[PDB]
Amino acid sequence: GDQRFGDLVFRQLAPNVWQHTSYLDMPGFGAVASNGLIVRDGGRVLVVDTAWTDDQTAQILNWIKQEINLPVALAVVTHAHQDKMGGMDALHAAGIATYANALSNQLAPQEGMVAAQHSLTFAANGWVEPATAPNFGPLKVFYPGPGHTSDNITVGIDGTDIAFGGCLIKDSKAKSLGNLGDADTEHYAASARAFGAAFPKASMIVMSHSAPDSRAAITHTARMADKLR
Ligand SMILES: C[C@H](CS)C(=O)N1CCC(CC(N)=O)CC1
Ligand SMILES: [Zn+2]
Ligand SMILES: [Zn+2]
Repeated sequence: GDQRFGDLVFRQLAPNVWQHTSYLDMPGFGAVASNGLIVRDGGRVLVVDTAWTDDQTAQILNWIKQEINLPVALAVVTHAHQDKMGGMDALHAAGIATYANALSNQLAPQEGMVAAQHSLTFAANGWVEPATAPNFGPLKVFYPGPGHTSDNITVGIDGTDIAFGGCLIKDSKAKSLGNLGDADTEHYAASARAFGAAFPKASMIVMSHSAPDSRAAITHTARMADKLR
């Protein structure tokens, strides 16, 4: 099921949904996988997260051209770390409109990232303010609260059982919560639980650093995050 395309891996998760995986040899951490999503919505393609680098992100676009052959209407990125935003310049060079949490765009320079072109804002209940996410099709964007980072956002795919937790959620057998340098230790557990409650019917939880898992990923993540309080 894992289609190798250069140094990247693509896996179909549902009829109109694929996971993209790219790797970076991070000193002290090994060759770390990061996952994002590709969604076909009718005659256009929507991307969730870049790869780690511009070159890898350009290869995502190449794979899309070969396997889907429809224009990429937009990309949404889920926080201002390199695994999610490292390839912004490649999207811009391709003419693709980009979106991130306003706070991700604010943080991007100090995090070493290029900001997305458009800023999402969120209602008090966590759902994106719809005027800031126009033409998002089946992508349902939710801010669960600060957790992995202050700016982390999540995305459900309407018409599927899939919800994407990004770097907020770890798999149900993960040994730790990973990179906590920017984490909100007080609020992480509640934010993880809020993601689960926003997508109550999602049975396939996609995450940045592990293969897709069941809903046990959400409760295991929250349990690990309980230990940070
Ligand atoms: C660049 C990313 C931004 S989340 C990062 O800081 N990582 C270090 C921790 C590592 C944990 C793991 N191997 O699952 C994931 C990659
Ligand atoms: Zn991160
Ligand atoms: Zn990450």
